Amino acid sequence: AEVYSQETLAKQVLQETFGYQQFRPGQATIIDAVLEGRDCLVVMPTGGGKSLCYQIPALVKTGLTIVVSPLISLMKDQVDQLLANGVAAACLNSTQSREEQQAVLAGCRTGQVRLLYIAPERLMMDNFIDTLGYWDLAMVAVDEAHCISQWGHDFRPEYAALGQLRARFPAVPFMALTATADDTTRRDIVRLLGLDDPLIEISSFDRPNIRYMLMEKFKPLDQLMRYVQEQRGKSGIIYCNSRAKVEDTAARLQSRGISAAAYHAGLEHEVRASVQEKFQRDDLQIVVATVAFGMGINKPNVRFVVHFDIPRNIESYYQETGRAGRDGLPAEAMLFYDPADMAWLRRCLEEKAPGPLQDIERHKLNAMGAFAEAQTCRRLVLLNYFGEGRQAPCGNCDICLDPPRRYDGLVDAQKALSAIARVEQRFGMGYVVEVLRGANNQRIRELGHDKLKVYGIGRDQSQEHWVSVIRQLIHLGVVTQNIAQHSALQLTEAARPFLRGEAPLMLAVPR
DNA sequence: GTAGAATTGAAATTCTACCGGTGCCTTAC
Ligand SMILES: [Zn+2]
Repeated sequence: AEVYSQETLAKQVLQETFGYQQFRPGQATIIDAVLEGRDCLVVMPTGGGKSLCYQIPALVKTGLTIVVSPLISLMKDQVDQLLANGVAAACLNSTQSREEQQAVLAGCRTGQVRLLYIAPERLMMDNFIDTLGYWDLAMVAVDEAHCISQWGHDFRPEYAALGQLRARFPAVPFMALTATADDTTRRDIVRLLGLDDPLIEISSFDRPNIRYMLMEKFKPLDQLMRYVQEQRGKSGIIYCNSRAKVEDTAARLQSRGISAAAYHAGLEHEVRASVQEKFQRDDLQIVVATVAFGMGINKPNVRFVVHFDIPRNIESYYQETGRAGRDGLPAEAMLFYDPADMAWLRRCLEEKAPGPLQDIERHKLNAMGAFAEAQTCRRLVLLNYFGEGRQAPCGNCDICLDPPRRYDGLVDAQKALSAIARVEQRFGMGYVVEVLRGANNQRIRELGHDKLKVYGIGRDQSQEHWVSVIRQLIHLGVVTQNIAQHSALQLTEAARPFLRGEAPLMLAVPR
């Protein structure tokens, strides 16, 4: 009785303001829970109107809905769309004049405004919280709610402070929405936001039109160039883990004539805006970017997402690869993997404060590395990482399309390990390989490694082959590459039996 | 002192840099 009357009102809003006909599966349930006064956590990795989960009940309820958003540009996109549908929406941010802000605040006070978009830093100021007490507050919705967990612990602490708001207003329902959240992030959102036994609704993470590919990184730039050229004019994004790398890569692509521009947070806001706008207008083919190029990109025809450096966790990977193929047509995610890049990230993590937070981050990084090293379907790894049970392989990932192939690697291991032995475990990868292929430069003849027996024993095979062999022995735990001594290749206890070679060994051909 | 890109006349030689990254808010004691 009381719950269907609510849903009836919601349906009319769905029709009258948004112009849709029927609720899809799951929508009515979330919307009803919110109308019934319950807290909600909505995880909709799919698409494409999860904003409706709060906008519709904000238009049925009497009072103001506050929507917390991480980005001025998001605030503006959503307020503008609501204004186009005739809804009294507004926002507050620092690019407004004071008199503009005052008029928004008076609108909230009078009930003219129905939805107010606002950043947590403004919202969580003590005095602002006090002014809210006097408004008629119907709901609080936190968009891109993964930011609570991903930013609230360090980069933007007011994201973690929103629970204080929750306790100040126990009678107003709170809703958190996100597209990417593993179990850890979900629990972190519930905790930090103080959600009270929330309805949790999680839809599928499957993107069947995205093909997940990985390529072992040997000649980064040449492989990237060859890959970009094979896209033959297609629109795409190339992610790197540093501003510098983004500038270089951008430049070096422009050199070869490719429509590419750099995008990162050290560029001026009018440049970033132009790059994004161009990319959207299809006036730019490729954006080369840090994580700054991200939220609030509604470009439906991104055909490839390249990770030139492996991301810091699977959620970032999922979210970034997921910008491809939003129109439903074949798109490709392509990861260029160097294990050394993992070691770099591991190093960055275990420099900061020990404890539970770092163990979570280390776990999530480690999971990213396991996805990269998997010899099973990539999609099975992703989907199961997110708690979506599946066992059948996808047929549309690099492991499924080109299965791993193993060979007797015993002899190769001997050569590589023996070569590392002879140089007394004081030299890096590049050097040890030079030795292996019998290629003579000054340092070989100078140090006298051209007379050694192992010198040139692997000249019959490429430097790519030996990098893969050695990368594999590091992964197996036979060889270390401790940054401690400038990434010198050292042998471990497990080296011995292979070096004498009665312990058998399969290796994999490189990807 | 490694590593990858670029430079040299394909393997050797310099030549670079050796590694984070995300955004709100700025209303003076
Ligand atoms: Zn697969």
